[PDB]
Amino acid sequence: QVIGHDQVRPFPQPKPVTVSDKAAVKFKPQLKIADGCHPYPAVQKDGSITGGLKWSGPQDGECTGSKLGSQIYARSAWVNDVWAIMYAWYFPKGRGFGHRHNWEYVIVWIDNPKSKNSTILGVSMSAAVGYASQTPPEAMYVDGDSVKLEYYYNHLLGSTSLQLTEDTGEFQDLITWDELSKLARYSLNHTDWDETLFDLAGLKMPLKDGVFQELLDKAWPF
Ligand SMILES: [Mg+2]
Repeated sequence: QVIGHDQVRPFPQPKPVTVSDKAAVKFKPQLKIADGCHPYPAVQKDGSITGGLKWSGPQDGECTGSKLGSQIYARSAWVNDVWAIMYAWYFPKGRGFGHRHNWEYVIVWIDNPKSKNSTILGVSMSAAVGYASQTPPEAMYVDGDSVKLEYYYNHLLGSTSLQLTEDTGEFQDLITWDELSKLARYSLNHTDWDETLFDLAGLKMPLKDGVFQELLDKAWPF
């Protein structure tokens, strides 16, 4: 069930059909890698999951990107009359000393996914302190409908985190929660990504059942 990180095959990004999928594609964020790994696929169609990378401090030529591509994930829901799109990225390891595996996320809060004029009302993310929310995001941080984020090491908090940025970032093929295979969805609901005995690394998969809704309520920026 566990396969090499550099061998996990991403899902292709389908042409979106459902209202939920169309909105998730429309508002796909972009990601600039300032520090650490590029994002990787965590799971493939048959449910096999990535083995990630052991933490081994500074290393040249590890996790710069899979030969098979990359991935970004999204799950969406109505929260207090606002449509929340939570995007998540997986990385094979993460600093802050560090750990195998990593997850980061950005929530794009929009008014109405069904509207041709759907609009970003807010953004929240896995920031170094709190969720670094903006309601709405400043224009300098948004490229069209795409929020610009940076994956970085915050050296004051000692955390691997996301922040908004003016700089252009990279896009990844999007697979939405509803369009995952049953097997892949099971693996993401059920895998423990934290190797510590007492779960101290904060490595819950942010889109999974019983984390997803709770995170949306915690991050609520309005
Ligand atoms: Mg982090």
